Amino acid sequence: GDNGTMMQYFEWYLPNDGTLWTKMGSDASHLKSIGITGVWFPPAYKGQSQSDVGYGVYDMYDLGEFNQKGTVRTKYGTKAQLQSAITSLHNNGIQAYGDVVLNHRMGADATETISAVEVNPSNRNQVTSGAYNISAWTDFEFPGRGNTYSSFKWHSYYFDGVDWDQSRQLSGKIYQIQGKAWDWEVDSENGNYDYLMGADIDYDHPDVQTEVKNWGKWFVNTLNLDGVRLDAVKHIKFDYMSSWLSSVKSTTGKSNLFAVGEYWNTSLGALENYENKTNWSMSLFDVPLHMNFQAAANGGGYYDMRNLLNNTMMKNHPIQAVTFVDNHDTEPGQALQSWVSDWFKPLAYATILTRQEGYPCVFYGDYYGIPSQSVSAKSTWLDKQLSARKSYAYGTQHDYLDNQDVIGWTREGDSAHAGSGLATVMSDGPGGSKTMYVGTAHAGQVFKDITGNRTDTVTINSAGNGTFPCNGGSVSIWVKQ
Ligand SMILES: OC[C@H]1O[C@H](OC[C@H]2O[C@H](O[C@H]3[C@H](O)[C@@H](O)[C@@H](O)O[C@@H]3CO)[C@H](O)[C@@H](O)[C@@H]2O)[C@H](O)[C@@H](O)[C@@H]1O
Ligand SMILES: OC[C@H]1O[C@H](O[C@H]2[C@H](O)[C@@H](O)[C@@H](O)O[C@@H]2CO)[C@H](O)[C@@H](O)[C@@H]1O
Ligand SMILES: OC[C@H]1O[C@H](O)[C@H](O)[C@@H](O)[C@@H]1O
Ligand SMILES: OC[C@H]1O[C@H](O)[C@H](O)[C@@H](O)[C@@H]1O
Ligand SMILES: [Ca+2]
Ligand SMILES: [Ca+2]
Ligand SMILES: [Ca+2]
Ligand code: NA
Repeated sequence: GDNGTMMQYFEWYLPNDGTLWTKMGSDASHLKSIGITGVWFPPAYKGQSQSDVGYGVYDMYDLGEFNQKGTVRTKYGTKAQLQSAITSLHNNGIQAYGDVVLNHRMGADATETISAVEVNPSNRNQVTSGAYNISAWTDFEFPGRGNTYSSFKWHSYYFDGVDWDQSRQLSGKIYQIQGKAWDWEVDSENGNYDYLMGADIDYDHPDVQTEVKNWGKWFVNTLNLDGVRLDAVKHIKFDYMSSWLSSVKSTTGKSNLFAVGEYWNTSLGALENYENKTNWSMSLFDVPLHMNFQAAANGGGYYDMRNLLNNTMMKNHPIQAVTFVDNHDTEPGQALQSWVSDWFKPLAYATILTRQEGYPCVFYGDYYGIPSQSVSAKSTWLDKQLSARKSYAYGTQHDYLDNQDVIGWTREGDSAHAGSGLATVMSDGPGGSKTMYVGTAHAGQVFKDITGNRTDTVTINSAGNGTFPCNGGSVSIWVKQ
């Protein structure tokens, strides 16, 4: 067993040129050489416009195959182009995880007149008006697809709520459809966080429950997926999501189907809750670790690096942790902007890539850069960290998370991977050394900094210890020369 490494193969500000699937296909053998074992690709189905990033879901049966919303292709390309890309990933032994967006729909084909009440955006449980008629965007007819793959049409009675009355056109409102209840169990911020945006799917209605589990089967079968990435799980009835996932595993026979959910909450408690209510059947993005990386990045050297891993899925539930530094939602100008500055980013990526805890995820925005926000590509130095992970980050780990500035850990090596073993050392502050145990096995061997940040070498004494230096505000990853 080789280490596993995910890559989010998109960012928010990609150009709308229908080329991402093409590119992903080409990149397959390159991704294999740098140690990517799995690729998370963005919502592949038709959004409300050609340029939609994917979260403005229109038709989940249109993988850029049908002419709807004025385009055949999605922002990313055609069903044909996606299938070639997935084949190419598979030919290079890389897993394909599809982004699955179940919370809502938008770009309804027409309005329906329906009775609804206003609820309080701070407390969706509290009603704030009498019933009355609104013009709600709840009619999904799918005219360019007709009945190919599914004749299921969405109407008002399949949604719990909307944020727009077309007849009166008012901001700041959340409408609950008459005789509907916000689903449960959901995140309890705003009393009930079932409603986020668009037309909120009612996961109480059992026609919806069995249609969405069919969609699941069709999606995973049609693209031959190894896994799913689940958008907005905090806003979706936990029991249904737990059964949605075991239904798809069962109906497809992919019973080892990988699943990671976006539960966006800075509190480990909330995440633990979601895991408990879903039988630990899926992993979660380590959002608390991301927040810690940001705090250290903005600490100007004064963050207490001993606390870097506190209150994280990485430390506390490593088998269900998907670790990340930044994503499409945290990048500059997006909704959860919490960017990790350039100087700290290598310390963060060294943390998720050289430690035994977590399934780490490399951001496309980091690897290839974000031109629209003047972010350099980090590919040159990331390649060296990914080399460390692929070929050296193996065997017993020893942790030295024991100073405000300088911290480190070692990996002894396993016999399965030749020459394997490393010592990672990093400082949020001035440069220094740590004496750490890499194993008596390595005695007399000479270590180099695979990052290139330092040109000196460390000789391992016969007790199996080295004294490993790093630069100020940098990281060095030491391996057998
Ligand atoms: O119209 C609704 C909303 O849309 C965007 O929000 C995007 C993100 O919403 C969720 O995250 C919320 C957190 O769960 C709350 O803790 C708090 O921090 O607020 C954010 C949203 O502002 C969701 O879980 C993420 O996947 C979404 O991308 C807009 O930016 C909001 O201003 C709108 O209210
Ligand atoms: O008729 C124009 C356009 O109106 C809507 O766009 C809304 C959106 O739905 C609301 O959720 C909110 O953000 O205000 C926007 C203001 O323009 C419709 O949803 C859309 O289908 C329609 O074409
Ligand atoms: O954390 C487990 C993951 O590790 C690796 O990428 C495997 O290839 C994948 O199947 C597994 O789901
Ligand atoms: O906190 C609000 C919640 O209280 C209870 O748990 C109800 O069962 C649920 O339907 C409601 O929204
Ligand atoms: Ca409901
Ligand atoms: Ca919802
Ligand atoms: Ca410090
Ligand atoms: Na709902």
